[PDB]
Amino acid sequence: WKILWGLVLGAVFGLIAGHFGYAGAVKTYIKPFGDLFVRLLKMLVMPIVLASLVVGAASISPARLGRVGVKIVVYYLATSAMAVFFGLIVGRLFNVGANVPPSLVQTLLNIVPTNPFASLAKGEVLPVIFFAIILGIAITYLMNRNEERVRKSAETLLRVFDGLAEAMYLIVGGVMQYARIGVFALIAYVMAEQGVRVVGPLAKVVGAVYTGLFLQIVITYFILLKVFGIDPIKFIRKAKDAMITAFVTRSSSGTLPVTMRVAEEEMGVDKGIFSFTLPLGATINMDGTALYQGVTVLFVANAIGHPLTLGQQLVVVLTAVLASIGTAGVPGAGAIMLAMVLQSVGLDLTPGSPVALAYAMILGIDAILDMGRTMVNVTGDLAGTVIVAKTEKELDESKWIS
Amino acid sequence: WKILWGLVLGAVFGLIAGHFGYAGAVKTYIKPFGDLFVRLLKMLVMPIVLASLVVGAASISPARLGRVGVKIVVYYLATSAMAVFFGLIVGRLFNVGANPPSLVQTLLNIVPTNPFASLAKGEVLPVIFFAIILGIAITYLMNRNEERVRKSAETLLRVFDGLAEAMYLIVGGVMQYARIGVFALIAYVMAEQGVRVVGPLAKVVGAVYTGLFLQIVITYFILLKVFGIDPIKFIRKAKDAMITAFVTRSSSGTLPVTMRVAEEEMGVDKGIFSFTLPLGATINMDGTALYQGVTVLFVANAIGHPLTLGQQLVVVLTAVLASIGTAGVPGAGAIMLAMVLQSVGLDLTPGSPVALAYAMILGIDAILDMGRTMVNVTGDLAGTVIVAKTEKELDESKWIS
Amino acid sequence: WKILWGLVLGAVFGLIAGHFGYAGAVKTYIKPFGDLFVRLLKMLVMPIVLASLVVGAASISPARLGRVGVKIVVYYLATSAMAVFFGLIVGRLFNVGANVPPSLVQTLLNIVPTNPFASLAKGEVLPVIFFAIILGIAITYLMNRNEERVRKSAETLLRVFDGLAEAMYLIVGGVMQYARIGVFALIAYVMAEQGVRVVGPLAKVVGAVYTGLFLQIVITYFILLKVFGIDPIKFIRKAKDAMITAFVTRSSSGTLPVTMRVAEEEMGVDKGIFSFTLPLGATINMDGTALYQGVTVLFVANAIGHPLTLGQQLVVVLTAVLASIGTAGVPGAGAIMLAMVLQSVGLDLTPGSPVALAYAMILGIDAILDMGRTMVNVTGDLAGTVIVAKTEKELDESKWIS
Ligand SMILES: N[C@@H](CC(=O)O)C(=O)O
Ligand SMILES: N[C@@H](CC(=O)O)C(=O)O
Ligand SMILES: N[C@@H](CC(=O)O)C(=O)O
Repeated sequence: WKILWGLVLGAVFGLIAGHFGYAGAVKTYIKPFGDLFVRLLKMLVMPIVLASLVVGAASISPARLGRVGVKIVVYYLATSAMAVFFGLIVGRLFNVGANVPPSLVQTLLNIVPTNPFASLAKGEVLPVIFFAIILGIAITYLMNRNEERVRKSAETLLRVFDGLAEAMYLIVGGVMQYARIGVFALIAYVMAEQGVRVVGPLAKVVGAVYTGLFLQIVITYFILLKVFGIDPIKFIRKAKDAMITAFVTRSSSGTLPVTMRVAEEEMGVDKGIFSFTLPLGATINMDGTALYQGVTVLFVANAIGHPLTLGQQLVVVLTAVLASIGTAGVPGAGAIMLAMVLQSVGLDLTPGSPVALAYAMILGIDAILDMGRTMVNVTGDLAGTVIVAKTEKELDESKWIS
Repeated sequence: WKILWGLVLGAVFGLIAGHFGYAGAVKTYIKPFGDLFVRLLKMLVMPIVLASLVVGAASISPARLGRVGVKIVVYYLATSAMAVFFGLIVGRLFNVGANPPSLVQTLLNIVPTNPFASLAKGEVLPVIFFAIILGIAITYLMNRNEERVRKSAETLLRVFDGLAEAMYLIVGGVMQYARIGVFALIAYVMAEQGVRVVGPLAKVVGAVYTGLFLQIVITYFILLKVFGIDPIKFIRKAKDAMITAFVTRSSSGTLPVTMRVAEEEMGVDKGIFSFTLPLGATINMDGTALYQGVTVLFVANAIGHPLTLGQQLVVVLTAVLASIGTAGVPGAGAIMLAMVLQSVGLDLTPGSPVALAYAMILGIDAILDMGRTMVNVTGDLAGTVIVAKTEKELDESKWIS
Repeated sequence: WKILWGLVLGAVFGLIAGHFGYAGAVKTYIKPFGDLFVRLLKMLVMPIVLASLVVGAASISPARLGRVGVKIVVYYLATSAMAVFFGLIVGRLFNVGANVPPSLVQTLLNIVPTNPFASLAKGEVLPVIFFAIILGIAITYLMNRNEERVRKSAETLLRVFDGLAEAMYLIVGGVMQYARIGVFALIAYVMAEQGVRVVGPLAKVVGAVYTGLFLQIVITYFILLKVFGIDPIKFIRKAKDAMITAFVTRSSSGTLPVTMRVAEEEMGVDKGIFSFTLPLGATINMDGTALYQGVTVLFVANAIGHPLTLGQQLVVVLTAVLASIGTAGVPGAGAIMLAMVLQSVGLDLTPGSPVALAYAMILGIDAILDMGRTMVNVTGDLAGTVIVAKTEKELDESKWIS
């Protein structure tokens, strides 16, 4: 566990530097090695998505793809709704807040791109997913054609994407060799920057939020995994490279390459499931963001002395799940969509309003909460993949046996 | 003809909704299914162009490509010039109007500065130039004496060949949804502009649509019979692209289905239809030229300054010249119509009522965009069969009952 | 030498037209045939880079790639530093000037792209180089795998890039058939436009700068080439297509396709060296830009009567080499980065001081100096490739024997 050692050592180094006022030295000396690690992984996000979906979709019939697609969507929505429920529980238990819209139809239509090459250039995950899935379905239909020229043309096209997919998986393994320094550098800069703001009432928010994410892993991804027969301890131990990487990169879409490599080289999941459930889940399944939004909504409301009612806590659950899909896999994306959650309950943010000062207080520790959010936003993607794969008999039983 | 049934049923539904003031309900309930249909076809425009040109150009020698290229350009210019002539005839008969980019730089823009940027920016002409020479280079490498170069070129062509067949397969799947997309698209357009066609604007719509109907049956029915191609079979076979262009209102948008129809219903070799269709989708728009001819007289007659006989000839050259300028996007004919009006001297100013007549046309621009795109792709199909017949690339079995 | 004949004939035609005031006719009649030539070559820059690096890197083991990479960087920095030294010598000898910042760490991090498809769309050479090199390294590792499916998938992926590379090399040969008209048109317009501004003190700058570039070729690329055994006369004669093309296109990145074709079809250099040293050198190795900056810094200083001291001439050398990497392979890129060189020595540019007046005077003949700059910015890339190839035994001895 050398990678995990860097996270603990870097946090101590960041706290020591932050307490001694050495944040400036770390920002211009250590961080540049953390930024290189983020850029290396963010580079492989697009090639590993276009290649994996085409090979993954072409390896299974469209009938099984529909069953797998519907199955994971129910899990994604149920876990996201459960995550918001946990957020209200931990927020009320800790009593946070003591002192002191995009079109839904247009968002669905945006799944279908107007230019597949522009979506790759613009770094859009969902439009690429739609184009690559139907490309894989079209490829596997051409391989069943009676003509020999069409069959060989489709095989050559798939081999290019198959060779591209294996190339990216190989590069990720090389990149993670540098992760022992990238993880150490990333956590050191974040700890040094925000090692002081967590002093008073903001500390209760961090404690309440992090308690919810910890409970979410061991009550939602430990009970459901045991129901379907997957060992929870093995799942957490195997998926520690993506959990640590998401805990430093703070971008679920950013830590997509390593999540794909871990899900297939450590869990034995077929390419027809993990290649589809991971990128789609990286854009629509973020339980940590939903749980964080639940706590902060109560924190903002309790700061201005207008706590949510029992009925008001139910409408905010639906919006939090709805806003969860809206958030992208980029750092600091949960605070932007948190405004829509606050406006849903009626707490509009006005330039000098009290609800616009509690919002600024959250943004002070937004990065320290972004770390916990991304840690579980990819764990749910992995946990759902094993659950769906177990029901589809695509799990490799040898990989889960000591 | 289930697809054609949706167009007629949707028009009735749109007229009923528009007359009862239910345009708001259609815009937020029905249009979203039409927008999905447009996005599905617009997605396949770029992959179906890059893959088809490479395979199409590599399947024939460059000598035949030059003969085919020159042959269709003469047809494209002759039909466009004829289309403007029809527009003046129908405009004068109906008595409508009762109540600049560098040319050299445009030609230089055909050669891209970055092939990947052209694909990302959705440019058809720069992609055409790069893909044609890529296909020519590929077919030259396959004739090399070295074995490694020959296999490398074959693998590169098979990737584009597999990509081309994949897009053609996806189009067939998309057109299964066209029974709902066409119905939704025509319903929203009819509901939105079912009231503005009431008075003098109705005469413009009648005069313009008469010209496009006459253009199909006098230009694409006489020339097709001269070269031996049956006109009735051509119209019946190319009804999927005609209907799709009549709802999408974007010739570049309805390029995928036009390619699939031209090869799975007409038996045209990939070396002709893959080249003549995208190039024609950017430079051959007879409906736009015919529409511009009628509206120029309508604008002039509205302000009481009719064009003279000499003034009607200079406006013909500009209309053909402005026809190439228009892109395959909705509402692109009105933007370039300003250049046609300024050519004859009718500059648009906020003070003069010249801009007032221009604004009146924009009110029914979408209802005229539907007829324009309907023939802008028919001419691309009609020219392809004419060129293919002269090149003996037409499949005679596909044109025999 | 028909191509070289057009350059001489076009210069005479441009001078005659410029002297008679016929620059307007040439700009709207002749230049458009030169612009077509530039667009044709600029189109092939990206496909010839992505395809060549992948095939070049996969053809050799990563151990040899590191040795070649380090070897050429030392040559690139040594020649660039030598070029600035020559600029001060010719500038002081001619006595020019008689009358009258981007982050370094961020620039290095920008080598690793965040989206490989966006880098291709945005026309970035260095980010594409990094992605294509590791893609080639990953491909050659997959071909050594024990599995048969992975081996065939990697071979198919390489054959696509191999077929793409040979296609671009074939297109360049076709484009250079038109170069007899493109070179004539390009040089005619430039000569006609700036055939009058070279009259007085600006003529001394052109003479001093062009003397330095001529001396650089015959003292730096003629002594070092003879040391390693490569004939200097054969190198210049063979690499005359790229030298002339760079002398009209005025963009080293623009004249990358022909430089690649000349380096492999006339010098017998393996694809693992020239495909890597040329595009990297087209962005970081510009000796002509460095030599031009050295002369103009003294010219600007001497114009305002504040000549550089002996110590001040050494700090300006380091910045000129540092600013040399900053310049891109586009026309007029040396004047933009020349401001940083002037500010390094203390000569900040202000509208009031005549420092900007001397800078504006240089911009008047910037294009006539851009021609000489690009002529040697690609010669150094070619000269370094043969030197590195000779040490790696990848040079074809048959191509260098009459
Ligand atoms: N940065 C988080 C989203 C958030 O800000 O909540 C992620 O990528 O998962
Ligand atoms: N939208 C039309 C052009 C026009 O507006 O006339 C087309 O794509 O063909
Ligand atoms: N245009 C030159 C750079 C410069 O302006 O000095 C080149 O591409 O090499």
